[PDB]
Amino acid sequence: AQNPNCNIMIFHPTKEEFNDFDKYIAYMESQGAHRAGLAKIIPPKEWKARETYDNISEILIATPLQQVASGRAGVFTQYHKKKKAMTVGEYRHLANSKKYQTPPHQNFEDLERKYWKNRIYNSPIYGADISGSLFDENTKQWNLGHLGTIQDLLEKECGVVIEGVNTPYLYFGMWKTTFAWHTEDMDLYSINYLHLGEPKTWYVVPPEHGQRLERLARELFPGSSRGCGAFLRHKVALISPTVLKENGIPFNRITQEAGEFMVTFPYGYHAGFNHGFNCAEAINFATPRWIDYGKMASQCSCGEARVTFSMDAFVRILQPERYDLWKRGQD
Ligand SMILES: O=C(O)CNC(=O)C(=O)O
Ligand SMILES: [Mg+2]
Ligand code: NI
Ligand SMILES: [Zn+2]
Repeated sequence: AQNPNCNIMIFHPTKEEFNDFDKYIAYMESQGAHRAGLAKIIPPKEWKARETYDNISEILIATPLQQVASGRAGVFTQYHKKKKAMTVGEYRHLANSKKYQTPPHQNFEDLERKYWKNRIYNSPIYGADISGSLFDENTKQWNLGHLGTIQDLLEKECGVVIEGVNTPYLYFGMWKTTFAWHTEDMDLYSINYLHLGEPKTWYVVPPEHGQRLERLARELFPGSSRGCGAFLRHKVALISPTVLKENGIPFNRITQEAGEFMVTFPYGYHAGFNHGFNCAEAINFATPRWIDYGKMASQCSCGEARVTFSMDAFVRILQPERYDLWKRGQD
């Protein structure tokens, strides 16, 4: 069995190997990459996502989210408070202000220490989930706006045509902006490109150990657990690496830098934080190996998690028994 300790693997494809996305994901998996739940892909040196980032300041962040924490330093939830619209130019200025900027630090490790010590005492503002793309239409390789769709994958594997579309999302981040512990909708893969700015640190639990995280989460967030049988779908819970180590939860960590891709694999729980002003683009995708995860994915039916139009059809075709109750949660 390849990669039995489930370590995060880092890949360095040649420009030739960068041509066929599906084939390269399949190569990574042949080397055991999926066992970690997360892989890093450094693009060939010849490749670029676009020519420059000099003209992005007029993109609108219609609903910036202030991320307010409750709990203790290592075990907390976060809620999102909606703020007034601002442009990317305005957001970058705010990220760089004395109130919100990255503190002085020695190295990534010192910054990580400062994150876990101090995150809960601040409420950073995140421009998340903004439909759109920063890839130039002439970038032909690993263009997250030109991938094969999840609906076409299901049609190719299963023979059923379904409604829905699949488009990318932009994330504009600042120091301490946080992504809570989650897997993707319907336990899909995701791919994330860090277009510009400061790094993003990731933590991940191997898929084969996901249930261990869920059991710890039920213990640490006991009211949430009673309210919903899949409350991690709400994407609000944070658990520090110190707490995971104290509870024997297997995980790994890695820092992504500008110009690098990260791929999350089906049922790979992940969480993390941004180091400073940055912009990432991400999208879900599927492969034939996903189908069996999709069929078994937990769902939120308390109604909090409220998800895309396109997820309907996945639940309807792959999880027909769940379908009824789940759409009651959606309506
Ligand atoms: O970048 C972020 O805030 C969150 N991204 C993801 O969880 C992902 O790409 O799967
Ligand atoms: Mg612009
Ligand atoms: Ni994710
Ligand atoms: Zn729920």
